[PDB]
Amino acid sequence: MPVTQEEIIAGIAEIIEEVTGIEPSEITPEKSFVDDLDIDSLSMVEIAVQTEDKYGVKIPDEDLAGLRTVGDVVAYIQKLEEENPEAAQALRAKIESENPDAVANVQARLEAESK
Repeated sequence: MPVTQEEIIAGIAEIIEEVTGIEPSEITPEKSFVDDLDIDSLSMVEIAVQTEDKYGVKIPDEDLAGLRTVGDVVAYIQKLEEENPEAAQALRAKIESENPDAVANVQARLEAESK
């Protein structure tokens, strides 16, 4: 009934495909708002303008500033209400020590394109 995961994952993802024009299934709770989206706070600002409307969730700038990932963009919602008084849907290694990824290897093996 309330705003669930698939809600902020499917509901938003869909919206994201409107502002950023990104794929729905592409959007995941592992996003970083930018690190992933790479659209910046420009489009993201819209996705919210919608999500915060379509449903009416509370995610003002005062919070949009903290929101780092979907899990955070979600918690801020549910948390506000009362669903999972733990951390959010992703956390898996101490609260404070949040990490919506679950790394398990090394990096520094990526490249780039550049104009």
